[PDB]
Amino acid sequence: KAFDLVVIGAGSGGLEAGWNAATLYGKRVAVVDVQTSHGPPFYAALGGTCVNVGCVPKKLMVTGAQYMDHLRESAGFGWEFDGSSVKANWKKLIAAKNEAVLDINKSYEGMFNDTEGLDFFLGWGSLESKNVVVVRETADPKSAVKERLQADHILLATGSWPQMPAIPGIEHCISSNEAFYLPEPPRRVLTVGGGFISVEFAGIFNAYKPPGGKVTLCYRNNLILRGFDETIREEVTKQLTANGIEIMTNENPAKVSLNTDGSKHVTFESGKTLDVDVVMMAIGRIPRTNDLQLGNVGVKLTPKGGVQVDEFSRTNVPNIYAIGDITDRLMLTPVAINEGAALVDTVFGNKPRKTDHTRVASAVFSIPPIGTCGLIEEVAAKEFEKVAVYMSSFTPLMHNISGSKYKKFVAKIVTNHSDGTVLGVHLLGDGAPEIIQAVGVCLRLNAKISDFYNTIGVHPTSAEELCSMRTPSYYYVKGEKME
Amino acid sequence: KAFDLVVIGAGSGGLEAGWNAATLYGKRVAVVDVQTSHGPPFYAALGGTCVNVGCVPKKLMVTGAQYMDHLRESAGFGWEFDGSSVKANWKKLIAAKNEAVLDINKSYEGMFNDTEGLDFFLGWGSLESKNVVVVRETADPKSAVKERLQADHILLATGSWPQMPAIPGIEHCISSNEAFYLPEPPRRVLTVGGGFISVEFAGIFNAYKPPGGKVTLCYRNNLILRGFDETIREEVTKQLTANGIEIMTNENPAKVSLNTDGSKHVTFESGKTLDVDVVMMAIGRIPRTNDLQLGNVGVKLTPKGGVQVDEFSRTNVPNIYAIGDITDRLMLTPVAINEGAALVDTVFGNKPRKTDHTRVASAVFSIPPIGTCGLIEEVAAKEFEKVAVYMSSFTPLMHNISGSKYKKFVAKIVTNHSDGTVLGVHLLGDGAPEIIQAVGVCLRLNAKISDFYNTIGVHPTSAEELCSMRTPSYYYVKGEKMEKLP
Ligand SMILES: Cc1cc2nc3c(=O)[nH]c(=O)nc-3n(C[C@H](O)[C@H](O)[C@H](O)COP(=O)(O)OP(=O)(O)OC[C@H]3O[C@@H](n4cnc5c(N)ncnc54)[C@H](O)[C@@H]3O)c2cc1C
Ligand SMILES: Cc1cc2nc3c(=O)[nH]c(=O)nc-3n(C[C@H](O)[C@H](O)[C@H](O)COP(=O)(O)OP(=O)(O)OC[C@H]3O[C@@H](n4cnc5c(N)ncnc54)[C@H](O)[C@@H]3O)c2cc1C
Ligand SMILES: CC(=O)N1CCN(CCCc2ccccc2)CC1
Ligand SMILES: CC(=O)N1CCN(CCCc2ccccc2)CC1
Ligand SMILES: [Br-]
Ligand SMILES: [Mg+2]
Ligand SMILES: [Mg+2]
Repeated sequence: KAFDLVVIGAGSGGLEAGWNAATLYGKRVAVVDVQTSHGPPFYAALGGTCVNVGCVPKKLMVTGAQYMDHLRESAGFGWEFDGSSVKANWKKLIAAKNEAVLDINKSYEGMFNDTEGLDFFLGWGSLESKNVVVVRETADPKSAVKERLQADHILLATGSWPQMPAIPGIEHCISSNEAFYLPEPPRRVLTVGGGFISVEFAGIFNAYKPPGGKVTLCYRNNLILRGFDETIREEVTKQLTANGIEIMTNENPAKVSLNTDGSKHVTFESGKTLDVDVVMMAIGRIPRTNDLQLGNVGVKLTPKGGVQVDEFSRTNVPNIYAIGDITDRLMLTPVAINEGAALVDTVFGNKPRKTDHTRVASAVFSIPPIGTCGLIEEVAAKEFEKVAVYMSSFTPLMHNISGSKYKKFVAKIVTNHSDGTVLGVHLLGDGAPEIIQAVGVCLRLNAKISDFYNTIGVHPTSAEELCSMRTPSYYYVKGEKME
Repeated sequence: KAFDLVVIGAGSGGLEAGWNAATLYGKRVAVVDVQTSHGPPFYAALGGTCVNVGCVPKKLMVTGAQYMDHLRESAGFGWEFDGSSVKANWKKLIAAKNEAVLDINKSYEGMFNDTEGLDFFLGWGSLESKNVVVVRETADPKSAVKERLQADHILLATGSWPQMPAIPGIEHCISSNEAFYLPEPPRRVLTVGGGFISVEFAGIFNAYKPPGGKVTLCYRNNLILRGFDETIREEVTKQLTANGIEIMTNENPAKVSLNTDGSKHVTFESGKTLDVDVVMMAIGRIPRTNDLQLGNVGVKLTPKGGVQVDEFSRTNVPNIYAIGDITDRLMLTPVAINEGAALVDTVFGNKPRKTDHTRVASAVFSIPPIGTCGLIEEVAAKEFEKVAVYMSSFTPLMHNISGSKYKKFVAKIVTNHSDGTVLGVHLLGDGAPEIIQAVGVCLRLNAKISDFYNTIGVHPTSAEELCSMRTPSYYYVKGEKMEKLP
């Protein structure tokens, strides 16, 4: 069968691309994915990683985990109830999450059924030749052929996959993929990794753990959440700790064996030991290029295994493009979507457009959460002669009453002190992901600190901190910090 | 006894002007207020209306009220407990709020002690002459003079005060002032008014009411929250109704009598009656100009009672300025603060600057809340030939699971369709007040709809809806609503 466009991977970026090419540019579009609904065996499915085993379900589960804080915090505001009657029913959370995800699966299924010139094929897509995608029964390239798709243009949009360290007893560990389907909440869990997935799951497990349970997070480096503002890294560490999570920094699993009762016995490189019910590996995500048989067409890969692309998402092979996590640029759903739209505009619209991967608002749904956009000060300080940092940090008043006095709000604006241009905004605290969105629009408009402090605050909010900072807290001059 | 600046009212506007003048321009400042800490008899005190009986306590009490929804909503996420054991302890809330407010009162007292040339005087400020403020023991111009302050410059910042309709039995009613100090949560309460104060208090009372409780909100016209986006006004109405609040529109109390049990028998203009434990009037606030004896220096007031000011907060009388709610414009703390900051950066910084009263981000801590910045479409439609309305409205997924299906999120962007310039942004839903703040920065920067849609979303958030809207839902063409442009 012959298509203007064949998309391999029905995820965030692949669906934006396929829908746009079919509906905006009237192209005949094929999209391939390995599953029509979420979960084992392949986890991602129609809708992509975000829908099935990422942003959507994780946000629902963090929302669930937040009620542990709300129930406790209610008491400061006079709420009374039987504390000993309180149970976090993980089974109900997972069932609620499963229905929400399946509903999305079903709506995408209906989208394909109802959208003419947009066709879904089930199975494993690989490149036979530069204008032929082959859809097979399994990831094994010797499995039965279901379809052979003639394609003027081919989009690679297969996303990423959890990285598992080749350590002894790796087989006794899970990734985030399995964590979404645990039938029971682990009493003891080790999250391995200092990144958003490890931190976010540490919070989920911490809220739903059965009585006398314990969540441990381990990270090889000295301070979790590299890439984030350093004050926020230190505070999120303190605030996880204050809510009963054990943060093991400078620690990495050397191996895992089973205790006789089937629990996991962890030996760290330091020779510390930890017995847990679950070991969740969240140490990285790698582009999914193995199954694509890219050797058949000579698409250029990085040693990492990403598809190398120009700024327009073009491979070295004419008519073959890649967007989203498979490109290893920024692994966020809205970025994959933006890359997919820009690619289709460029190729089928002759409306040349590239995704700006700078000044991208993002969030960590830690408890409490992070919202960030643009450069951290250390990075700005290497690129700009004079950098100013405006900082406001304090326990919000509601958290003096709630009894969570450890919940320090942090708001930091990083500027080019030579002209006041805002380079980065970094927030930690309730509402941070919601606050930062319109800050993304500010950084696109080259907002200066004067644009923030001359804007009238909304009161009372956490956000108004951003519009109340007149005077730098400190500077970097030629890369050096000056009070 | 001689000051560069004398400020009457140690409130949102007065303290910003006072502090800035002292710390930025090393000026010598007297600030007058009638009370050093919150509550009866005068309610406002050191820190002003917002701190003592406004934004600050209101927000703590709405946060308390929100736990009624969180406790219920938790069940959808698997939280289990004895719902029959749930009690809302209003007495606990009010003690916690009192302690919170007193700490802020004491924190401002510290500010005045620890600041050279910034001094607090206790008592009632009035104007004797163009350059003399007298501080008296009471609001009576005949009470004892505690002080005579000479002033190169005089700032009036005495704020506002609740209006009580002169109906028979108004003495059985309270304002928001008394609501902060009720010893017990009313079982039955009538909030009178369709504005943010009546709406916010209906939410608060609704969460803390004892068993067999009922919150009724009445409003004299057809739809609450005049001046907000119409879609949001209708939606808040539904969402308050869905959470058990009774909205009586086209209704207004004609009188109140005490029943023998101390309850209130409200008779409406329509002839309807209602028994309630509390009648809270929230029909408006009026500038506090009476007690300043403004007739003594001929400071001009408006056809409404607010101190007349130019764009620089200058009265008709040289050396005399007015900021905040006494000017009877936008009654918001950050506007009062902006006016004070501008007035002092102007008069003492020699850096003239005027408050922009357009494109002001504001909120209603309704449950769920409103966040808004700039023009509603009806207003835009009268100023601009072609207005586009971009609208995204849905129950967020978390609220399909929570069981609060009625919590429809609303995001509306109003543009000048001629150039795409965003004229207003109107949000209803959890986090709306937090979302809207950086939208105020966007509007200052003359953001277009294309600046919103070309910005990459933060996922998953409600806020990313603002960056997902590319196509108008409908238009106004020369004042006329229509699906499609000609
Ligand atoms: C736990 C977790 C949480 C996350 N949270 C967030 C968040 O909160 N916000 C955010 O913005 N991002 C988040 N992300 C990242 C986000 O999920 C990804 O950036 C995004 O899904 C990538 O989109 P994409 O189009 O590159 O690929 P994906 O959405 O991953 O889609 C790839 C698809 O290709 C399919 N596939 C793979 N190989 C083949 C093949 N050979 N043939 C056919 N189909 C194939 C897969 O089944 C999958 O559906 C999260 C990720 C994870 C793992
Ligand atoms: C219930 C309620 C909720 C509110 N919620 C919000 C909100 O969430 N967000 C928001 O932005 N705004 C809110 N407001 C409005 C906000 O409180 C005001 O806009 C703000 O306080 C006005 O500041 P100001 O400087 O005009 O005066 P105020 O802050 O009102 O200060 C005036 C002060 O002057 C003193 N005073 C009066 N007369 C004299 C005299 N003769 N001599 C000496 N001292 C005198 C008073 O004691 C008072 O302390 C709310 C108001 C109320 C009533
Ligand atoms: C608890 C705390 O330390 N902070 C929270 C409040 N922050 C608000 C700053 C702006 C503002 C708003 C309204 C009145 C005045 C000023 C300042 C820092
Ligand atoms: C009906 C509903 O629940 N809505 C919330 C999500 N809205 C889309 C937000 C942007 C986005 C993010 C990720 C994939 C695609 C688009 C659309 C409206
Ligand atoms: Br580190
Ligand atoms: Mg179809
Ligand atoms: Mg002093």
